[PDB]
Amino acid sequence: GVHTFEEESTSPVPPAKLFKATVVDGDELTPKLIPAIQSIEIVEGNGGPGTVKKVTAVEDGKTSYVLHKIDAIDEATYTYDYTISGGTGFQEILEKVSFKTKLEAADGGSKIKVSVTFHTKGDAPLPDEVHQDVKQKSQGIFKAIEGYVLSN
Ligand code: NA
Repeated sequence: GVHTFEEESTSPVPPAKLFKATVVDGDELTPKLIPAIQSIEIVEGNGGPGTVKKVTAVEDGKTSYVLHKIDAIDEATYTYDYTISGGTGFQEILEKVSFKTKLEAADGGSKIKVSVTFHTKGDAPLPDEVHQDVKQKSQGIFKAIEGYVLSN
């Protein structure tokens, strides 16, 4: 099953700066800013398309690993597409979640365009709680980084 949503939002942060913090420096900043996220390490690749990363998260004694694949990256157009999977036992209905992200200049800051694709096991629909939990975590991580840029 394939379930698609789009979100548009703004930032006061200009796109180059927002792209560098979110995507180029995301592996450095995310474990530093999000208590629950222990580490982000390269499993395979050179940081270009096809690169797989392991994100280690701990909450309430419970340690979980989601894998993160780069599908596309282009710094000139602030394009970053990636796929999240793994975390066995964590939210069982998802095979994988594909993000397409793009930033552009608006009024001295950024316009942020996100497209997300939830891939379910075998034609299941997308539960509300799972969509909300994935949206909250990805918005939360991007905003935490966005706030960090504004705080320096
Ligand atoms: Na952390």
